[PDB]
Amino acid sequence: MQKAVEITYNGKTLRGMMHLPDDVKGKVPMVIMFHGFTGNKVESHFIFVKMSRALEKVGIGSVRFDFYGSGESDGDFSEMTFSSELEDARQILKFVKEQPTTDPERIGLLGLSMGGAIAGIVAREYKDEIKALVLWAPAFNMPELIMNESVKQYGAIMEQLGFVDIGGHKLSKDFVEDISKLNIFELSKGYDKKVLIVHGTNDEAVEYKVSDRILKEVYGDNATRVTIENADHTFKSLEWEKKAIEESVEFFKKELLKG
Amino acid sequence: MQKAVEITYNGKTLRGMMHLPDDVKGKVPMVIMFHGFTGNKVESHFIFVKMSRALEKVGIGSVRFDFYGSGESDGDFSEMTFSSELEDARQILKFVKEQPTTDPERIGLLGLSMGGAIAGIVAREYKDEIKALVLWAPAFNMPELIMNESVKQYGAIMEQLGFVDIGGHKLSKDFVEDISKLNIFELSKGYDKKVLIVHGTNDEAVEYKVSDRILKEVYGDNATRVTIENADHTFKSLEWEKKAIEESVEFFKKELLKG
Ligand SMILES: CCCCCCCC/C=C/CCCCCCCC(=O)OC[C@H](O)CO
Ligand SMILES: [Cl-]
Repeated sequence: MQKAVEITYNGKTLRGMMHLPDDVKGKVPMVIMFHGFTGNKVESHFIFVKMSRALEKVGIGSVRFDFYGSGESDGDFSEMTFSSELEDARQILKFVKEQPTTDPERIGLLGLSMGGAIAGIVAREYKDEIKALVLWAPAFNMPELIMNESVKQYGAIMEQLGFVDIGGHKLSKDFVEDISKLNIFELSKGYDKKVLIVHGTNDEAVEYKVSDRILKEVYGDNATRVTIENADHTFKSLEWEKKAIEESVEFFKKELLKG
Repeated sequence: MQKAVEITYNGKTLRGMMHLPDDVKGKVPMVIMFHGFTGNKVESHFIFVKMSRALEKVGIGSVRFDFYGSGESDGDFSEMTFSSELEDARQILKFVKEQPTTDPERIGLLGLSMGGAIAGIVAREYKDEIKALVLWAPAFNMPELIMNESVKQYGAIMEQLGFVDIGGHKLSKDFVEDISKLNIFELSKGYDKKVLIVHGTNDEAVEYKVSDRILKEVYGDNATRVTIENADHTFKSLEWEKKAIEESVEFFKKELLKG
């Protein structure tokens, strides 16, 4: 079953979707999904919706919200910063924990690109109550990625405008200042539960090498990678998408359902 | 006021968003918005969401649903045809008509790309009860767009797969067969109320010349085109989407609010 849900906090309203298994009523495992930069809760070629329905089938529920300033949620994109999305995330996890259908023992996190960076930080911040973590092409190098564009053109354009057009989105000065001061690798360092990284070798938004760094610097043996040969950033093909979803569902099955 | 809404018919659930102007009294004008091919109700850089909020501020309400097979709604893309989206649209119109807050005499349609083809056909079908029509990069040439693509490669792939992968979506043989049978130009002919066409000269998905054909063939002097120079398909810049939205709202303001 699928229903729209809301969260209202600090005069901000977040809008999202909630899934629960049909044939398994009771208290269930839940996966929270965080979308990427300029993405939304449906995500690229509806891959998050597909993921929710795949989890539903094996008895795991999920929620996925639009961050403030994105998609269906309140706010202008120019009001959003990484930190503001981090705050959204905490409010989202709280929402999940308070559902009478939520098994508070078996809660997992999933994030794509910048949403993957959110997930890593949230997972660690709550390491004692997040049972598993899946990272899709995690943009742990986001601050660096953004800082480079700043020196290339953003800095110059922002100096003059206070923002930059990144394609029908007003990216504000406050975003670049906020994220320049953050290090995602470090804020994710220290999560001990199971971790799945899924990444396409041919990713051109978040280079595949970023996942090497994460395995090395951030997690130990608890982290495993699923490499998808030739795949682009959001796994933009039926078989790339199928692989990413099945591996992630299998992983969440083993980690959230058993014992 | 923004709230999630739901339609069900023939075992299909459509999920959408509804906007109403805050505490204006009694029934209000409504704009129904149809998203494009592989798009969803949020649409490119949230332009539909932005269009909805801009309409709300001038006292015009709106609804935006995901077509069956897309976004948050039920179904896989493989089940969708142009005709099934037409049927969705008829159910969405009915839904809007039967809301207590709807002024039945002031309903307008807006459609992007293939959603524009939908709106054009629906506008004609209900020409006596659709007050105004707005078309964004209307893909009235969708049949030949696909048929070109079909004869090139689809046949062999279709036979053994039943679909082709258009990038994380199953485009079915049924879609191709169904669309070949339609003439959106002829099906849209005869809508005699006001029409606004907004189209970018650098549209790489629906070539600007299609709008020429539509003005020449489909409508009379009741149709007007706003040309956005250099813009791509979904007006992917701050200035372009602003112009598309504002011209569209002004048009709807003029057509829906007084006469
Ligand atoms: C390789 C992927 C990027 C990796 C690095 C981080 C990028 C973060 C944001 C990038 C948006 C880049 C494209 C921005 C395009 C803006 C176009 C625009 O402003 O208007 C449209 C057109 O240029 C007429 O004006
Ligand atoms: Cl929604």
